[PDB]
Amino acid sequence: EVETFAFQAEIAQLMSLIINTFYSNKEIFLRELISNSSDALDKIRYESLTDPSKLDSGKELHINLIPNKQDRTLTIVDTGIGMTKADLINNLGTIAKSGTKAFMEALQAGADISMIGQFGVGFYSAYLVAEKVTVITKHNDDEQYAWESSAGGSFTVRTDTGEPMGRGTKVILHLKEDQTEYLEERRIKEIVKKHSQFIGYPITLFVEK
Ligand SMILES: CNc1ncnc2[nH]cnc12
Repeated sequence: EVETFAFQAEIAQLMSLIINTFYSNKEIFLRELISNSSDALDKIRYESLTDPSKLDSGKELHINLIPNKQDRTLTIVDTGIGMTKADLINNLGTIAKSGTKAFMEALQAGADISMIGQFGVGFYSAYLVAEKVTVITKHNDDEQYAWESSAGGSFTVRTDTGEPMGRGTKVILHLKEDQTEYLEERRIKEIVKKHSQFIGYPITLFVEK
């Protein structure tokens, strides 16, 4: 069964902005999503310090980038803490209502879209380059869920029946037709080296057939 939810008004407004503002420096989406994955990895690492059984669902802590030119998707996988159903519904574990307010005021006071991550809502930068985003996640305390939104004011949550993940989060970006440069291995490596050079977890860029 699929449950459909309305976004809180502030988040709908953040998304509509991101989608409809002119802003050429779109590559920052990948920095923000890698940063989110790094934070999720830090969280499960910290919990495992006093309860090593937290890593029974997977001891490897890493980030994988998977381009797929056939489906026009870029997938970011981490083996971090994952999200419960409650986390998903509550704006993917963010304080997005208050963060959106602070971000929109910073914009009028001379901030630009690339500072989105400082306000805790960097996930939504995915919509600079994606027509739809699918999030598959598994937390130790819950089942595997799929979240999906094409913007337009709603999101869906369902129990995921695909391949089990163990623990972590898979963010699947369905790229806009004119944003396929982010499927190119050269372009991805340029962005990672420019913006994510000092992330403290291995980042593997998968190759295509
Ligand atoms: C966006 N919120 C997230 N929460 C937990 N783990 C993640 N991995 C990537 N994004 C997240």
